[PDB]
Amino acid sequence: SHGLFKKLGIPGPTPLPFLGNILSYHKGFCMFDMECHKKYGKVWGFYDGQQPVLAITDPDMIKTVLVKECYSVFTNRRPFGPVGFMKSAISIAEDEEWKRLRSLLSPTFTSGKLKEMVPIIAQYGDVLVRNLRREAETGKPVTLKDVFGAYSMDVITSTSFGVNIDPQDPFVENTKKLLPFFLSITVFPFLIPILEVLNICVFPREVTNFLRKSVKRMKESRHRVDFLQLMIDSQNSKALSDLELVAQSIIFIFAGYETTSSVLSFIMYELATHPDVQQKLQEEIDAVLPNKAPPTYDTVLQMEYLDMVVNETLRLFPIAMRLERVCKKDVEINGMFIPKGVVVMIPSYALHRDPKYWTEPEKFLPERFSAKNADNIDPYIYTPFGSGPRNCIGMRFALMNMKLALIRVLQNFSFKPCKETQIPLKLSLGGLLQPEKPVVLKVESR
Amino acid sequence: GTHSHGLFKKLGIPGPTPLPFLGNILSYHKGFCMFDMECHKKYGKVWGFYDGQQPVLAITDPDMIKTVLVKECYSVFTNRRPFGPVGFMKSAISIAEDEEWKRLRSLLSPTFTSGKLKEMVPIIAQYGDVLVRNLRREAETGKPVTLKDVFGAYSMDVITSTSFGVNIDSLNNPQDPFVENTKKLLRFDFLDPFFLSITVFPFLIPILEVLNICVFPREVTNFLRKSVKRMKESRLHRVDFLQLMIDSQNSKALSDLELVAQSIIFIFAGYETTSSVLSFIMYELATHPDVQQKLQEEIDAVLPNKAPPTYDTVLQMEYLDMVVNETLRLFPIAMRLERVCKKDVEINGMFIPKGVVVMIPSYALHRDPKYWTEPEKFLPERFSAKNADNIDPYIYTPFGSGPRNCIGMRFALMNMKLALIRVLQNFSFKPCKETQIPLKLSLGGLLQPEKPVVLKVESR
Ligand code: HEM
Ligand code: HEM
Ligand SMILES: O=C(N[C@H](CS[C@H](Cc1ccccc1)C(=O)NCCCc1cccnc1)Cc1ccccc1)c1cccnc1
Ligand SMILES: O=C(N[C@H](CS[C@H](Cc1ccccc1)C(=O)NCCCc1cccnc1)Cc1ccccc1)c1cccnc1
Repeated sequence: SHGLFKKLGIPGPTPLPFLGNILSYHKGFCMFDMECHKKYGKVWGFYDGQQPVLAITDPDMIKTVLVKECYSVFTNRRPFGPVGFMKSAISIAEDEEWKRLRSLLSPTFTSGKLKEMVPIIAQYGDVLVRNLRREAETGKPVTLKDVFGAYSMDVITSTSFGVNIDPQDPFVENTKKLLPFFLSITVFPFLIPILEVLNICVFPREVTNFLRKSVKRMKESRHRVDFLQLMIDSQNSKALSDLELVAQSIIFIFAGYETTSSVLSFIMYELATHPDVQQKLQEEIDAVLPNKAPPTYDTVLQMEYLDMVVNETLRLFPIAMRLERVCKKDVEINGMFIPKGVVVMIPSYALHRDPKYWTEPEKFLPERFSAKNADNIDPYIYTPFGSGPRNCIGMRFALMNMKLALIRVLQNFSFKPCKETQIPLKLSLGGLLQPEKPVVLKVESR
Repeated sequence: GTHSHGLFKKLGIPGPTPLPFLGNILSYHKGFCMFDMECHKKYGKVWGFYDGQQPVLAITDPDMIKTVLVKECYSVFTNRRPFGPVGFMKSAISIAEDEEWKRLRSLLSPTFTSGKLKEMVPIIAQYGDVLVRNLRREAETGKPVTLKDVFGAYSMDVITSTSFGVNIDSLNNPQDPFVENTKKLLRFDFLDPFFLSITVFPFLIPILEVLNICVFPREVTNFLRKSVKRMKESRLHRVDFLQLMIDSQNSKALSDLELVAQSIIFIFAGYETTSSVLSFIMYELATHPDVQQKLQEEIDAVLPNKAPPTYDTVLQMEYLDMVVNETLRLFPIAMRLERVCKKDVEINGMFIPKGVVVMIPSYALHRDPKYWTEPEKFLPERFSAKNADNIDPYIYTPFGSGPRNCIGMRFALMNMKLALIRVLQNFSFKPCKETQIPLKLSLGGLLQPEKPVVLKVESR
């Protein structure tokens, strides 16, 4: 089965029997996608076990997969198992169960629902400053992902459920240990039904239990029309069950906690290593919001440099790393035959650092996204939230929540490196995009 | 154990209680046919069972059958039950799915047009003479005759010459390798725990596929795989089954491995199906001497002085069409028709979930007492033009129905009728006591007799 790309005439690294090219993952997905981008060119292919993966870098071809032929050919991502009751999650669902869930959860982040969350988020922005003030008045490096993670958890648990959870919170402790042996499912695709029909999962049964019974506890009502109320009103009318309702809550809680804090930690590292960017960003926040005025919905979208700082960080650190779609039937997009079953992959990390696009890609330059220069970026090359009908459904919520946190913090504190601050920042050579050592920074009050 | 074993309980559809893991496969000890017969009597028009964990919905309503086979073929009921491990034979037209089958069906449909079929009558007429002489040596002696052997040799010669233009069996050669390999090409026996465990535990399929394990034996596939490669003799044609695939190959297209996959399907179907039905027909003609005489009287009336059969005289013989149809009613060699419900639908007021296998019990419907008077009896008068109006084409489906019916139906009807004519022109058939009367069907997988059909041959 390892002679597919040889048949189609698509280049790529030579696969080993059974393993394929997974031995090249010792450096991580990022370095493997970048080495293959320079060694082979615009299009290459490799094998995750027996699964052929076609990597495309042409923006016209990326648009065809993500946007044009989404509902027809490239609808679902790579099959992930063994899951179990998590097969009904919107990020894992396929075809019609996804389309019905995509439509059900889309009204969660409209321009009106997002504008309702500003006063709710404004409460936790003050606790974020007070907790940073205690570690700033006393000389002590601050683990940013811990203090940012506690803020991100309270935001998503209130904007989606209205419940207040307020250092050893069992939600943060259980949500974080969804973080080895996946080397086997990449090589054993036939062992998925062995664990599926037998009811075996990858997620530990306790991180699911704590959340499965917490949603059944927050569901006690007795609102505000939030992420939980949208799923209850349709439940009281195919339809959603008490198990699928829990499956969506785990996705929103994990995405609101882990993705928000990790990007915020990456932003503060770039601001500390570039004091000229942090100082210039602080001057814009003070101008739009004088006297430390509370940030509102409209004042956030007004700040251009704040949007340029977030965009450049998401360019350097795209937490998704890759974009993937499963070719459901034989197609010939942009004059290139793609058989059914091939996983079409877009190397987002490798494309965000392509020298043939970004001048000095390893450099942190927020001026790439200025309105003078944001005309020279391709929306299918810079894809930190994906694209098409199956992009990030919470892109607008994530961008607003992180900017509200960056405003409230940069109004009161400046961030400097420490002795133990890992400069330059080393990315985790493992699976997900994270720093090797935790991000520690000195917090000086203003 | 269960997982799905509550589906038909949820839908209110009756059926036998399934055992954990096994489902209802324990009830297959009597075969497909006797199990479908008892279920149709016990549970009525619609019932469901479980081939392991696979829910199977059996339908008997002609309108609902028409919706599955004809109306909703391209949109819902396109593919058959997934059969594995097949390996490279996945590209076979009878096994292909979705667009691949759609491209193959259109590619192979011009094989059996009325023009192409009429061109085959002179070719078949040659082997009809060898069939008589081979039957004559055994006729001059009171020695019994195993009809599956002599009809299988005739069928193998017709399928190799009309599809590839190659003569392999030169008057026999009774040790011909094409017949020896096609014989053991596939043997679905419930006894063999292989096909048993495949149904009970289907997650073993991707294991055997990557293990290069195939339900078709290696030595049999190799013999046919290299024979087709040998069967390519161009430059040297005549536009047959092989030429239609060669011409489209020299223009996606069909690879030298898919071209072999279709040949194996046509070779087996032309050898096994034609010879089996011919043996079933001759058994009924011997056990009913009144039908055999009336058939011989019509053949002599249309073809006097043993005139050679032509494409038009075959379609003229009405009683010959009645005998072939009544035998196909009693012995539908497929037994069942199956389609996989690719998405949730509600046909004729009945919800069918995605993944359920909708099955049409052709054997049970052909013997349904609420349609056929004396269904177990061999009465060709059911198909007379006086009575053929009272026959629902969705109850009597020996070749299936819809876009994915038997693509070689008209070829099989012509090839068998061309054989019955030339045989009955020169011989009459009688039982032998060693002939199993009544004919017991094989309680195993496929529709076959227990003891082979043997008959006495008398010349005229
Ligand atoms: C900086 C923050 C975030 C980034 C960079 C990010 C990025 C992404 C990307 C690249 C995808 C896949 C897009 C594609 O395949 O085309 C995705 C999917 C998704 N994201 Fe996010 N995300 C972020 C935060 C969030 C948050 C806060 C939520 C809250 C609910 C969320 C919910 C989802 C969901 C549900 C999906 C799957 C949607 C679907 O498959 O239909 N994400 N995200
Ligand atoms: C008395 C002889 C035969 C009978 C009763 C018979 C019966 C059937 C039946 C019931 C089906 C399934 C129809 C359905 O599922 O709706 C079928 C399919 C098929 N038959 Fe036959 N058959 C016979 C001979 C032949 C011959 C001689 C060929 C030569 C090529 C052939 C080739 C096929 C093929 C290729 C299919 C699959 C059709 C598809 O998937 O499109 N059969 N047959
Ligand atoms: O990485 C694979 N699949 C991916 C994993 S699904 C994954 C399952 C899961 C993991 C951890 C905690 C809770 C649930 C999942 O729901 N995450 C989306 C939820 C959070 C998020 C993150 C980033 C952006 N927005 C949202 C599919 C995917 C969907 C959307 C964005 C990124 C990735 C993979 C790799 C090799 C072989 N097979 C599968
Ligand atoms: O019987 C199963 N599948 C069958 C598909 S495979 C089966 C595999 C095979 C066997 C022998 C030689 C070569 C290939 C196959 O190609 N035969 C059809 C080819 C010859 C034929 C027979 C009768 C009428 N015309 C044509 C269903 C079927 C389709 C079309 C016609 C007849 C039957 C089955 C049973 C249990 C579980 N799963 C599947």
